[PDB]
Amino acid sequence: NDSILLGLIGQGLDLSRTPAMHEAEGLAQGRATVYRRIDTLGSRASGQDLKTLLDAALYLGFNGLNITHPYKQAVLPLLDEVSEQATQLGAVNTVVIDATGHTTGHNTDVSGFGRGMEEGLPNAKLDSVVQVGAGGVGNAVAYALVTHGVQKLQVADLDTSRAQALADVINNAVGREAVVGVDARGIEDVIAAADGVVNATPMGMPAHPGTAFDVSCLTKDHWVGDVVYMPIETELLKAARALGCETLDGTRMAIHQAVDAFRLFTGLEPDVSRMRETFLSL
Amino acid sequence: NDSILLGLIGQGLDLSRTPAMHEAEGLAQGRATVYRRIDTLGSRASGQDLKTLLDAALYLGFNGLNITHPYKQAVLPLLDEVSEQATQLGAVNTVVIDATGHTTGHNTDVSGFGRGMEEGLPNAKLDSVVQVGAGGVGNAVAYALVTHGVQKLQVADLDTSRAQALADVINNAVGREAVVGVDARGIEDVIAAADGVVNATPMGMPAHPGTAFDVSCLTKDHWVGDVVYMPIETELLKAARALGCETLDGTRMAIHQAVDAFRLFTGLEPDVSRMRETFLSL
Ligand SMILES: NC(=O)c1ccc[n+]([C@@H]2O[C@H](COP(=O)([O-])OP(=O)(O)OC[C@H]3O[C@@H](n4cnc5c(N)ncnc54)[C@H](O)[C@@H]3O)[C@@H](O)[C@H]2O)c1
Ligand SMILES: NC(=O)c1ccc[n+]([C@@H]2O[C@H](COP(=O)([O-])OP(=O)(O)OC[C@H]3O[C@@H](n4cnc5c(N)ncnc54)[C@H](O)[C@@H]3O)[C@@H](O)[C@H]2O)c1
Ligand SMILES: O=C(O)[C@]1(O)C[C@@H](O)[C@@H](O)[C@H](O)C1
Ligand SMILES: O=C(O)[C@]1(O)C[C@@H](O)[C@@H](O)[C@H](O)C1
Repeated sequence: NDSILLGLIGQGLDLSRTPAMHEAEGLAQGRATVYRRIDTLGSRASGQDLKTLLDAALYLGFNGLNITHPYKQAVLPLLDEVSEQATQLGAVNTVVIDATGHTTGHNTDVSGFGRGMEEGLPNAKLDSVVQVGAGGVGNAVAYALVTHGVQKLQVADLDTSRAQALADVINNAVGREAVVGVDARGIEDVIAAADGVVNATPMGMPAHPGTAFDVSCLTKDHWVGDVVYMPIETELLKAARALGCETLDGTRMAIHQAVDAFRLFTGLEPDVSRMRETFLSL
Repeated sequence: NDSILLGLIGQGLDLSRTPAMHEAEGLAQGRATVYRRIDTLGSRASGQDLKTLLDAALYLGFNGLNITHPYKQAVLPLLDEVSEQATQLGAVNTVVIDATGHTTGHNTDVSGFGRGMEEGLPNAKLDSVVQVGAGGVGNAVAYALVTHGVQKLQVADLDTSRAQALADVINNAVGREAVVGVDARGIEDVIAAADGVVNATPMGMPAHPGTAFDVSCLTKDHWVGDVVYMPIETELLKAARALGCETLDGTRMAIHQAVDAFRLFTGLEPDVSRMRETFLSL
């Protein structure tokens, strides 16, 4: 029943649901678990370099870390080993620390989004998909999409260069032209012709109300996904559901990234329903 | 029910019972608790400076640390505040870390030994006591003795200068000549005339079998204490008990230092019997 020590290195972490998910699941499996925010905007860790914080976790007996913005790319060269997916994406969100201090990076944003597709869109047609948004989250989402059956992914971002950089990284990772950058302007016509669309922008959040594109381009035959998890039913997903579309809400990725990280950190098989219930309770 | 994160910085920590005591008591009070060894002889922390390790604990959300050999003196100048007792002794074994990272040093070896006297020797005559051993543990024990009613303490060590240094520190701390260094050679005659004697040497441990002085100097009217806690009944305490002496075993200090540290770390009132039972179970 050895206790488990985890943390999350990033900025602006107060509202994260990840600590609670891991603390509750460890306890449910008979292992007292501490999961600390390590917030470089906060009083404890501000001003410290990522390496200092990583090294600190090694010295003081952490079993694992998650890594979030702005450190998911910066962390790679600091680690002893990086999984093939995280290496090719160039982004790590999960660091397993061995008993004796060795670090291995993984990306459970990718695996978590993919699991969400399996769990919540098992029958979705995947030939042609549009993703709007090529930021940090979007990079993992795109990789997940094209490794879980999407034949052609068109990625749009207001910053065309972000979309093109994403496409290059993912296509190299998978070894085919799976992703094409397309203009954000006129994206509705591209979506109208596709099988599905995923929002990977902040649109739909309380501080970013609305949608990333005009929802009148949707049809009843589309499926629609959203990375936003608060609210769970974004304006986009409401519009999709009104037409009878299958929808994939952002909680699936948010929960499954933690399920998969917990498994990697501990070697235990997480109970998905318990972790989901923790997430929804917050 | 916020989780609690603690650790112990020192060398050669595998057999410490302190982590288990704190982990169990936190859990018993409804707070998942991790207490990590931070062992500078081990794979995680070896080669690191004390300041690096202290700073690490601040950054990564520790609520407290214990400090053991060889760092109890070295830690003082690294802390924001130090209690008056720990300051005057020049040794800290407990560091409370505030929510926002401020450190306060305390010495619960002193308070713990004193509590052990109250708990286990409530009726002991304290006019004249001999202590054999003026190492690290001995410094706290001597301070506890003379602040919990001992009028004259004679301290002997094979290294006379250690005993004399101890006497100077304690006498300055209390503001009277409470302690006198005396020769180890011939200590039996000094003990014979005293009310009680405390072993603060390694003698009695499995790897240091025997006693620090010839037990034929004891009488039925003496009380006898020992800092050794494994075995609980040292050869010294066996000899004392055979005469009908009251005895103070080393587990009292070992438990109470943790009781008092837990209170300081958490603001919760520890259950002494639960912590004692954890200690004895290991
Ligand atoms: N479900 C989860 O597990 C999870 C985890 C973290 C974040 N998120 C969500 O993901 C969202 C995106 O996070 P991020 O870190 O990638 O943000 P980001 O700001 O780094 O990237 C968002 C991208 O969207 C683009 N964009 C904004 N409006 C657009 C529009 N109308 N058309 C095309 N592109 C547009 C921006 O140019 C930017 O590159 C967050 O706001 C958050 O709501 C979800
Ligand atoms: N009960 C507790 O909470 C607790 C905690 C830690 C250690 N301990 C015990 O305390 C013991 C002492 O620890 P320490 O760190 O002070 O050790 P230390 O080696 O630093 O000090 C022991 C001192 O005893 C002296 N000594 C040895 N034999 C002697 C003798 N025959 N006569 C006079 N002096 C003699 C040595 O010269 C030395 O200065 C440990 O061996 C351990 O068993 C108890
Ligand atoms: O829940 C969060 O705050 C996270 O930062 C979200 C996402 O970035 C994950 O990859 C991290 O493991 C946890
Ligand atoms: O139990 C231990 O290992 C300790 O190191 C014993 C003693 O040195 C105490 O002061 C520490 O708090 C804990």
